[PDB]
Amino acid sequence: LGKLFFCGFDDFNEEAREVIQKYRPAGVLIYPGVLSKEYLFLDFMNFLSRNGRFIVSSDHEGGQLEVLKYVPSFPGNLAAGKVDPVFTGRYCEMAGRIMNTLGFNMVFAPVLDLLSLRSFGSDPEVVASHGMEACMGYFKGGVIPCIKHFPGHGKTADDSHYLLPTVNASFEELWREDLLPFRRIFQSRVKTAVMTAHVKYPAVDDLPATLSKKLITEVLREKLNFKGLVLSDAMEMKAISENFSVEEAVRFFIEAGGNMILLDNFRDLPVYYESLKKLIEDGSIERGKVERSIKIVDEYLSALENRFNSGLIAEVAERAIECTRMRKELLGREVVLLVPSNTGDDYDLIPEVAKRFFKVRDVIRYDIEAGPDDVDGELIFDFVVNASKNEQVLQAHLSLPSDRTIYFIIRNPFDAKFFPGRSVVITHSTKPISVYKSFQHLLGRCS
Amino acid sequence: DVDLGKLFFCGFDDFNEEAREVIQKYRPAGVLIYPGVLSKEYLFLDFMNFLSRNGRFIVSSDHEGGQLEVLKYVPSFPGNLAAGKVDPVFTGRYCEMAGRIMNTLGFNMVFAPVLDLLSLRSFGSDPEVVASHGMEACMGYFKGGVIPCIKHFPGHGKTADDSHYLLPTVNASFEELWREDLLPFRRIFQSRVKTAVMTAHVKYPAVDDLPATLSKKLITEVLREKLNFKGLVLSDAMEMKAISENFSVEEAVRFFIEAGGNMILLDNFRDLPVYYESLKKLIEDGSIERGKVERSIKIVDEYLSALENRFNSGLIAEVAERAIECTRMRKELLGREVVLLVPSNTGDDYDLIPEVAKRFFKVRDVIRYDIEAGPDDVDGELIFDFVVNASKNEQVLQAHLSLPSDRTIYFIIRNPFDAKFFPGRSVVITHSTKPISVYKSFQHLLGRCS
Repeated sequence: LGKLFFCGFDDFNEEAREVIQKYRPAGVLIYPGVLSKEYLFLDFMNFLSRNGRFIVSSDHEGGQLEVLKYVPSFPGNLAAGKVDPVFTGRYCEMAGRIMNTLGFNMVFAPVLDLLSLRSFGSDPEVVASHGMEACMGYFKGGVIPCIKHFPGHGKTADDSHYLLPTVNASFEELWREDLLPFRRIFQSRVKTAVMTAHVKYPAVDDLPATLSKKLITEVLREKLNFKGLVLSDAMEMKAISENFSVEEAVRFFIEAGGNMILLDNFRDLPVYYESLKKLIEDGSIERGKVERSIKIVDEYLSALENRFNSGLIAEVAERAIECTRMRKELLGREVVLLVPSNTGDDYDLIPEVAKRFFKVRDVIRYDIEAGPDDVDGELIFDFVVNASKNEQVLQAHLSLPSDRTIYFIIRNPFDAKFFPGRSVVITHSTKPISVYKSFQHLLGRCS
Repeated sequence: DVDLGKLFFCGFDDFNEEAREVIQKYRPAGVLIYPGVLSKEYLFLDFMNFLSRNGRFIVSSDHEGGQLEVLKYVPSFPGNLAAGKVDPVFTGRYCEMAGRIMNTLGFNMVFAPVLDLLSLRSFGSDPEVVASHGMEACMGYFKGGVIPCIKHFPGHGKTADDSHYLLPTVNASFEELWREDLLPFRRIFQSRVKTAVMTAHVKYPAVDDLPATLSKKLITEVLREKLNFKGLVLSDAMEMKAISENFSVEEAVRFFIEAGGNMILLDNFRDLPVYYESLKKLIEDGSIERGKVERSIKIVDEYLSALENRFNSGLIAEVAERAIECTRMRKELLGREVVLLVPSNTGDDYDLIPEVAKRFFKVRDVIRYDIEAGPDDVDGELIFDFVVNASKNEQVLQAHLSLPSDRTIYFIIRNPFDAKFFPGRSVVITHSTKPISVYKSFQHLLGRCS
């Protein structure tokens, strides 16, 4: 049943690994919380490559919403709308190719919402041609597009994160305008997923579209003949969470004909998960719908097997680390960090990475050409660079208390020769993922 | 003979009208893009767009992974030393990933892998380890869509000296170079991966007096004959002190080409005319055999043809270019000093507007205004109002409209509907807050809008 869930990860840690392993969500959305720390990102991809098949997605639309530094920044849908739609296709093929190479297999784009920066324009036809090119391009590049937000989010000024918005359009107006690019895309039979809008359409129905059996079954499934994968926008968003209970959102969305529940926080997965299981057991959710949902998800999952996973990098970092035997009991103490003064950016990043793994009492930035001034603490991490320049530098390093000092030889691994009888870790790299992996090793296999 | 540009590979630390002039005048076959361009994405994209329109080029970077990383698009790698500690397959996978990304951006060569022995950028001391990881690297880059360029022949590892500072020396005998430093090079040459070879600006006294780059013994007797490499051979950058403080330009050119070299690498496109003219002189006074220049041109053309690619990230530049709209502008106002009114901070885009404007206009001041308030009144010889949400209320819109209509240009960079609220005003619409779009709006302003 984890298959009816798509979880956003704003961090990656033992809690995230636990949730994923216990509930087996089928979908993974990676937030800037992870992407902005490249070591976390890479290690997350490696983890996912080892724990089954996932749909792996981002919100990298281009233009206004950009979260992947790996994709060149793009003017956005509004500028694209002004231009020959082939260009939109080329942009999405480029973007998709890059994403796919990293390990992504889905993107939550294009936006088909009409303009009344993230929109292709006012003209429904323009939005149709650019949205089709975008879905095709993304797909050609190696990523499944997800069009959003059905039936059209464009005619409200209000934001679904803040309140439940309202679009007053008649159904005939939605059909003629807001729904037209969605319709052209389904009629052209380009492979896509669909995301729903947390928006109320009062001239049509009471429920937000995410929760509306009329909007999802009668309009999307039957009138629009879309039989593919349907996702909620993130359920925790206030448009839903402040007007319906978790149980109500689960029931309505699934009864409405929805397939995957999008959570913006993986930690919320247990509540929602259990909620789903409960609603199935007391019969408030038709089992046939959950089964049809699971089948659709299994189709996409089988269809998405990527040959590419940038987590290979994490792997290299992991396997290039060497350690002497480490005393387990010292690892719970507070650490003083001795870090080469500012390859320099790598050094600047060491404290942040260390803080994930150990309590830190302070950070001392030493001059590599002098070596560390004398210091003491419960546990000392000396991040050794250029230890052998002369005897005075080397003895600056060797004077530290052998009993509670760990030498991380992060540049020239030959400096390791100069530390007999000492606790020594060799990383063969100054890069954050290598430091990260060296902490893992220290707490893990080295003790 | 209009093809002598094929014998040049030029580094670009900037992209500008001089760069287009040199490229169009000399037609160098090779383009190496430096951080001066790569760190300014609007520049990088506009350069790629320029390259797509001006013929076939070999386009390369120094993105090795590890210590030398210049492409933010490629995820960071621990580097060759860490890689050498691990199953070489992981090296092939990284280079395939990296190559796939590079090829998508529009690159078709990478100046990697380093096959120099360790005595961070090396796979290690053990020649066999270096050989297997180097082969994996070449195969990976190649699978990914980029032609590798192995370096630095015949091996740079056994010197403590740096070619940017002086001419280093490796004392190894040829029997030792053959057994060790050359083993990973030999491994690549015995495969069927297409590769280029870059020479080392290093002297091997037990073997020859000349830096390998300028050594007929090392490039013809060893590389062309003993090793049977018939592919593309490049110098390391000729301007480097190891060469330039010991040889004349004319000597560097003569020796390298007479040595069996094919492409001369310049680390500065602005050096292309001197070297270029030098080449021509040496060809006309017969100091360079025509047959060699011709074989060289043949080799470069074969490589060029091998690159038939569908990907160029310059399309982004193109989109940015075509989405710009402007009212007619008075050419005569454009040489004045500009006062910039920039939203206070998408936020990072606003921050970048001054840098971009400075390439195109003299800038007298930069004022950051509040979008919910609009600009305080100001005056200057030319005012650029970078308009965001002018329609919030009347007080904002009138903050914007108070500016002197005669010498204010309105850049409507978010909501293009604001354009309605500036009748009779000089107005430019970008449809984007992005640097490349702003860059293109300045170009259009100075170009087609006048």
